Amino acid sequence: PKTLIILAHPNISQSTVHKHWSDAVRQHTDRFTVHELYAVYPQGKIDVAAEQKLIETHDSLVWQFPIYWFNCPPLLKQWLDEVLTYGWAYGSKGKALKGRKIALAVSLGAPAADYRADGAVGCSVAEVLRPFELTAKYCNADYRPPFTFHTSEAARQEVERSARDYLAWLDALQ
Amino acid sequence: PKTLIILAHPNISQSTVHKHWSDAVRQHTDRFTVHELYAVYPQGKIDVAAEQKLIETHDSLVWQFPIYWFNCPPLLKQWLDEVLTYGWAYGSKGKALKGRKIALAVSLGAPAADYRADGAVGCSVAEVLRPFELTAKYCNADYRPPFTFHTSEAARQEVERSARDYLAWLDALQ
Ligand SMILES: Cc1cc2nc3c(=O)[nH]c(=O)nc-3n(C[C@H](O)[C@H](O)[C@H](O)COP(=O)(O)O)c2cc1C
Ligand SMILES: Cc1cc2nc3c(=O)[nH]c(=O)nc-3n(C[C@H](O)[C@H](O)[C@H](O)COP(=O)(O)O)c2cc1C
Repeated sequence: PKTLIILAHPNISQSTVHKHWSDAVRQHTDRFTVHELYAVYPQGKIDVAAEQKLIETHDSLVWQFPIYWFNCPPLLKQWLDEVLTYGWAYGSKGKALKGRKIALAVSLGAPAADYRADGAVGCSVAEVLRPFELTAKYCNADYRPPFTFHTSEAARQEVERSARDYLAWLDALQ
Repeated sequence: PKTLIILAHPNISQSTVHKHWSDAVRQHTDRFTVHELYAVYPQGKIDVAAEQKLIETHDSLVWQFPIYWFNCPPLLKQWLDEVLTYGWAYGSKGKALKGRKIALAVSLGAPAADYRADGAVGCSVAEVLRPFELTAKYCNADYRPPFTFHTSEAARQEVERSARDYLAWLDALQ
């Protein structure tokens, strides 16, 4: 099957990076499925059954989102809590993610130079994303290296380049 | 002023640890203010102005919540994104948290032995909570060591003891 992209962005219209990323991926619907949580669940009423079946019908799983306060948007956190249930994602009968490739595709609003021991943040991007790595590993998934991008003509071209790199990263994952 | 406790638990009624913690703190309303996000905002419509003013009228700030998927409950993440705005919590005019004591009070559903290099999780609790530490530090707050507890008669007594320790930790923070 194809790769399922769980895209969580509270306002993708005002988005530049994720909007470009989303557009690029929707050009190959036979290879990827862009699932926009905020668009599908504008009231936050996640359909667990629907979400789980979507994952089962796909192969690799990707969580795409902007890094807000060194974390994910709220709807993604809710998605994790309500979709990865005991008996499905983990626990005795829960093997839905066992051996499944899981990776993150994220954007950061600070320079990469900041996420270093000698940088303003003092921590690496990997240390920041640890919660999601632990989540995937807990469910016995095959956690893969994340796709990252740190955020106007030249700038616009760079974002376009990132979108192309994202596609390549996606294919590699497959 | 007193300490403001931002308590984020999606179902505190079915809670045992946080329910006991909350009850213990509400015994001293002249020292602490328990602000239950899910009870105050059952529809997720956070009143930013109200939240910010609440923090300004208090001294130390505490975020109390159960660790769900090595992270916080969704409403707390939303709270962080919507309340810590540019010009208030950070940025040129944003000094609302500057020098303010910020700490977390959390419960974990796995033994402490798991959160070690030689444990099932492979990471420490500190590495897990990093996102919140970075958030507080980014806003120039005085991040303090967190209060942690790893989760029936003897068990019930231990939870009661944890509630007492929480109070002591709270006073120390003050
Ligand atoms: C509430 C709020 C919190 C933010 N926190 C962070 C932060 O912790 N680290 C970071 O990399 N960027 C931070 N940002 C910036 C966004 O990551 C950046 O603007 C985003 O990648 C751009 O979105 P887009 O890619 O959809 O255009 C924050 C922005 C907002 C809006
Ligand atoms: C959706 C879901 C995800 C959970 N994830 C974790 C986990 O990452 N680490 C952990 O310490 N406990 C985990 N737990 C267990 C809770 O932390 C534990 O049951 C909680 O502290 C108990 O709540 P109470 O203290 O209000 O009684 C999870 C529970 C649920 C319900």
